[PDB]
Amino acid sequence: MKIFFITSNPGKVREVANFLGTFGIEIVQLKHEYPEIQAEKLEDVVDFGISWLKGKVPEPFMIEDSGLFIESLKGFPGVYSSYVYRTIGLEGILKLMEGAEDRRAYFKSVIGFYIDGKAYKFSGVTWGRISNEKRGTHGFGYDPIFIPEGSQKTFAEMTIEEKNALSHRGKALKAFFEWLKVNLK
Amino acid sequence: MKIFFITSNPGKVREVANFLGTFGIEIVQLKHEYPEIQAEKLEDVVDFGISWLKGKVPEPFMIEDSGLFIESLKGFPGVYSSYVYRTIGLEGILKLMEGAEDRRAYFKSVIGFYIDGKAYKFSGVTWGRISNEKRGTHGFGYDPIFIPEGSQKTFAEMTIEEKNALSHRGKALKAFFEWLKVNLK
Ligand SMILES: O=P(O)(O)OP(=O)(O)OP(=O)(O)OC[C@H]1O[C@@H](n2cnc3c(O)ncnc32)[C@H](O)[C@@H]1O
Ligand SMILES: O=P(O)(O)OP(=O)(O)OP(=O)(O)OC[C@H]1O[C@@H](n2cnc3c(O)ncnc32)[C@H](O)[C@@H]1O
Ligand code: NA
Ligand code: NA
Ligand code: NA
Ligand code: NA
Ligand code: NA
Ligand code: NA
Repeated sequence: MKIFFITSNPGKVREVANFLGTFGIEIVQLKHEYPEIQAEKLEDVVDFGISWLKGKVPEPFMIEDSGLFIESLKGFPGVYSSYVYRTIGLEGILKLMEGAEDRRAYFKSVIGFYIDGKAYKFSGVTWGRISNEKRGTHGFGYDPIFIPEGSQKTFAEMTIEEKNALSHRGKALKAFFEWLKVNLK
Repeated sequence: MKIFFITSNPGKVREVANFLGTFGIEIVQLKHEYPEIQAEKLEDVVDFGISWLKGKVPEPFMIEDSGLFIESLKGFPGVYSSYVYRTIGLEGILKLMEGAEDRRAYFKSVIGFYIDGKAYKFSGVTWGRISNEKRGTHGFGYDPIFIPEGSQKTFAEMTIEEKNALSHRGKALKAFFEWLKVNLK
């Protein structure tokens, strides 16, 4: 089937297309700006986005909201991961984490899917830790400073395939695909 | 006249009431949660808030959205000043500004007012610099680390009256009051 991915993030598109493409699903990116509310939960941002987008973009469509939540920073940047990335950057995160030994954090991805007048959500979480310095040139955003649990390499040191197998987005996609198999045969 | 101030911030209420009270205006705080969109401009957050609140709260009513925009941090925390304050706090800002000599920044306040089916906005901006350490116990939020231009004391070292005479909120209120004088006699 064909799904329109409403996003401005090219990295997210590659990861989604790579994952679902292997199952014959066609992903077409569509950069259509939509309202993102300030909220504590990525789920709420997605709900609002879908409600606003319905009737304005082709169907079926999907959107995604994700963030990096750092323990020693009380969850920051979280829902505002994008804004923080564009302002203080990875250097800012590292500066804030200077000297800290508890570098635990988690990435969370929430995918929203809309089809036949109904909305559905899928999520995935991957805990890890913030590295001491930037490492790797693959991926995007915070990938250079995030090491998923059970791995020595940062997301930036992995191929798209390796990242999808361990990331928050990969887990959300797995849940999404399992739902498609039993519902949208 | 009586105005309902839709906010959860007690500091903002004291400052607004103190300012407008001197002109016989009654301010009644009403904690009614309303959607705040993610945006680049405080003005957009206010527009959305008013559009959602109309018909849900008594009239006339006002809301306010403000933030601290730090130059060396590319405007951060800005529109997300509240979230940042609750997570990394003043310590986070100081840590990020460690060693920096260009500590310029500005506070901006945008007040939205709704009456007789129409919305109106008023704003004020006050440039200053981030101090090297926390100073003062008056005010709220970032007051302990913000020194308005032309002053040696941080907002936290001033009385409500002294702060209103120099702050972004005080300027927005001045514009708001001047508008009331010529329109809502
Ligand atoms: O909202 P769209 O249009 O989909 O694209 P976006 O870049 O704005 O994506 P979000 O608003 O949902 O949150 C984006 C931030 O989260 C971070 N992020 C999300 N997933 C990531 C991943 O897999 N690897 C590294 N960083 C990621 C990234 O640094 C971004 O600045
Ligand atoms: O939105 P309401 O319900 O009115 O209350 P709020 O606290 O959430 O206010 P905002 O969302 O508009 O942005 C709040 C942040 O901006 C900062 N701030 C705003 N005005 C300030 C002032 O005059 N002095 C110090 N900090 C201020 C403060 O630290 C807050 O965390
Ligand atoms: Na998003
Ligand atoms: Na977002
Ligand atoms: Na976004
Ligand atoms: Na506000
Ligand atoms: Na706000
Ligand atoms: Na707010």
